[PDB]
Amino acid sequence: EMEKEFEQIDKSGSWAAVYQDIRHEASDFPCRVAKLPKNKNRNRYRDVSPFDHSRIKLHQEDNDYINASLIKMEEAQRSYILTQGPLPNTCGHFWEMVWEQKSRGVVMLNRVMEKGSLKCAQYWPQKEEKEMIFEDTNLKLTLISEDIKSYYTVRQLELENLTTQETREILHFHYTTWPDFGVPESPASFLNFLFKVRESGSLSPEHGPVVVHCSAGIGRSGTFCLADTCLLLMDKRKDPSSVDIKKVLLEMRKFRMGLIQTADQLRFSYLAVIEGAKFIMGDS
Ligand SMILES: [Mg+2]
Repeated sequence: EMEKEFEQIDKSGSWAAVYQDIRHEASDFPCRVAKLPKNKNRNRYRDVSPFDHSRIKLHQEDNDYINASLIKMEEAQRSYILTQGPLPNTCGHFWEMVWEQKSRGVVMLNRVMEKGSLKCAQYWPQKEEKEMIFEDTNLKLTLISEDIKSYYTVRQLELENLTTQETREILHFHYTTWPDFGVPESPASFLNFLFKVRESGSLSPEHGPVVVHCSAGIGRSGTFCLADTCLLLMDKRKDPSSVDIKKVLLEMRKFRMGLIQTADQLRFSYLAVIEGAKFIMGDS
């Protein structure tokens, strides 16, 4: 059982030790496309790269590279794209990926400025009347509406493929209160955020995989996917205490390196899942 395991690690203060076992056992696959010199400026961080086997490919012919990985959770029937926060020069690639992969939601878990540095380009419009045009990928993006809440903001966006003149509606879920340092004191607002994403239909299989990102696409982004998949497996399985968070994390790390960047984040993910188990083991 998982609450038990949490108690044992916390009383022992051995989160750092558990976290290292995961690092040592984590997969390593080649990242050759990402390290090509032609792609050095498509990567925000030199030590965070997509494996070649799970990388998302753009349908461009000159350069198909974007720092983005497809995570396929086959038992849970969930797929996610994890990516870095766009760079000033990759905003057009980012929306091209969203278009090509038929995604319906974008989950953003960082602020554009954190700790006094820029963690992400401003890649969506801020006013209805000032749309954005990505000339390189021939896409137009318009803010349709914006619902600001205390812990998160939901935006409706219209993405128009200027070449074909087709349009789709994208939902942008922006969690705005992740603290600059550490992790949230309680998982309550995180879980409420996660269930709003679920309720929107963005995680469902009639759509392309949801795009999740922070700054590197591995820390907070990993916490989000890990919690969603764990909670889904608890629904599906005959034995809900047969779900091992550590096993699930290692399976996801076959698809992108480094998911969950700190022992604090690991602790927090346990907390989110354990608390979330209450509201899906039958609390209407
Ligand atoms: Mg206005």
